[PDB]
Amino acid sequence: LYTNDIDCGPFISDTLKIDNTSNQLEALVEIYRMMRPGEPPTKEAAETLFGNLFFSAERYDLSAVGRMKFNRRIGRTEIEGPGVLSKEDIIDVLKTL
Repeated sequence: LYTNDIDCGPFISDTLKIDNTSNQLEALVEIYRMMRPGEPPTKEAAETLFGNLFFSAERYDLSAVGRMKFNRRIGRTEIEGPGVLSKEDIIDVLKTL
């Protein structure tokens, strides 16, 4: 366990100590339950909903301005980029936070 206390306070570690969500399927079902409540979740339905909300060129888009600003604010030499949120883009956002 490599960390620090005064700075680098592992808030992310504390967050990882909750929600009892081990399988990626567990995360997907929790997401489909929170976002689309009432209907009991199905693996295919939850996966499709998550993908559509996350990285679909339709139903989600950052303009060139949006992608450039995300790259600049998070820090990145690249100016242009894809219109959808990258898989590691969220990781960079948490890192910045």
